[PDB]
Amino acid sequence: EKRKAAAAILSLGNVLNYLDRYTVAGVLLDIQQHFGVKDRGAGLLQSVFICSFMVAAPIFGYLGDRFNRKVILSCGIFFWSAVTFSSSFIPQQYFWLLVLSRGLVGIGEASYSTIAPTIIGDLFTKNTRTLMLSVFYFAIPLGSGLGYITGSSVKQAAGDWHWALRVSPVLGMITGTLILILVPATKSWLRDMKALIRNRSYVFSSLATSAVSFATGALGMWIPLYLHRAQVVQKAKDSLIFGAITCFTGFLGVVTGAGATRWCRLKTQRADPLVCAVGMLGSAIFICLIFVAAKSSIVGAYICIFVGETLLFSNWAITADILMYVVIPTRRATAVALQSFTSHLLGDAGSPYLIGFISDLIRQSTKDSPLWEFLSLGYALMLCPFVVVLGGMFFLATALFFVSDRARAEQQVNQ
Ligand SMILES: CCCCCCCCCCc1ccc(-c2noc(CCCN)n2)cc1
Repeated sequence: EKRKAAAAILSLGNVLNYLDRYTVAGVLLDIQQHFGVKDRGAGLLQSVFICSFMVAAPIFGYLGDRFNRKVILSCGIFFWSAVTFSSSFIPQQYFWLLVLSRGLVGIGEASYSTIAPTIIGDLFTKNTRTLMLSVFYFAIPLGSGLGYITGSSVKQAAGDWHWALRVSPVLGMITGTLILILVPATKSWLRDMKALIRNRSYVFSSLATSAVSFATGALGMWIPLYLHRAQVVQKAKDSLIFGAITCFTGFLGVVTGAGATRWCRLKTQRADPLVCAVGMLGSAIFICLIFVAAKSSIVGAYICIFVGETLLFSNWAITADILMYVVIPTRRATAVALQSFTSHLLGDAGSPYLIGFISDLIRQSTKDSPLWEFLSLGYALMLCPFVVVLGGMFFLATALFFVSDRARAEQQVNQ
């Protein structure tokens, strides 16, 4: 009877996790205008966070099997809450300290988002554990959008950008306490790596997920600032609209992907990768349309964001099924760990920084002006459709081997 509460508390903790992760982004314009840093600064913020997360994920996965998971989970929560709160008081002179703060929050968030799912899965039974793991990943995008919403609302209400970073730890501490109280104290991989690299459909799926992570990171970091620059040159609320859009489109896209796969599985055996490919094509088209619409009317830009976003997440969420079907269950843990690590390394661990770099390089080659700021950010973000198209081609390559590797996987698991 206690398990039904601990799952809810871990889900709320995850909501708060993503809330902080993206409230550092919903307030980006004020951070720049205060610290005086260029686009590469914000790129550095988000890329340092992700590069810390993707390196601290396998470590805290190792320390999860050896020592007890509850105390390390709560230590992680308290750590990233306290570090966010303590970085909310950084002077206008020090920016590297705010970046180091984002790095330490990355470590503290890796601990949680890596160790919590194991406890969720162990607290329940098969059907109910699947239900609860579904609630957890439903709580993911909710917090992902609440990030922008809370950041913008709090910044506007208090008139300062520090408050967006102040208001979350007061819930972080409460959740850490509740997890120390409620959650019960529940009790050679190189060969696997060589075999998985020998695999083909899994490798193409890994590169496709890496492309999706690239596009997701770059967009989710720079879209509010891009839209604000558009509104400025088109002579606050924009991040709020985008937060509502994403908080809806997460669920909407996972449901659309589920419907498409359940509809197409009967027509072709290589359905799921073709579903991901057509979703990638549509998302690339609508993302390319975002920027050409932003120059005229922002409502069309929002429509394009919503459509491209629901076509973007639909394909990535069902990649975990390809991974489970192709990998024999004896190496699934290492397969998913390697896939997450690679999708970060190639994806959103260098994507916000890369877009900041391109924006800076295009701006410095022309006269600085809000018009040119907006055009430079647009041209730099236009690199996202290219990576989305590459992910689509890699999903096609995945389809060209899905049946064969699934057959071999069934053969190996049957014996
Ligand atoms: C534009 C920047 C926005 C930033 C969004 C960042 C996170 C997006 C979340 C998308 C998502 C949703 C669900 C799942 C999932 N995993 O397992 C299951 C259970 C399977 C039951 N059929 N659902 C995974 C990923």
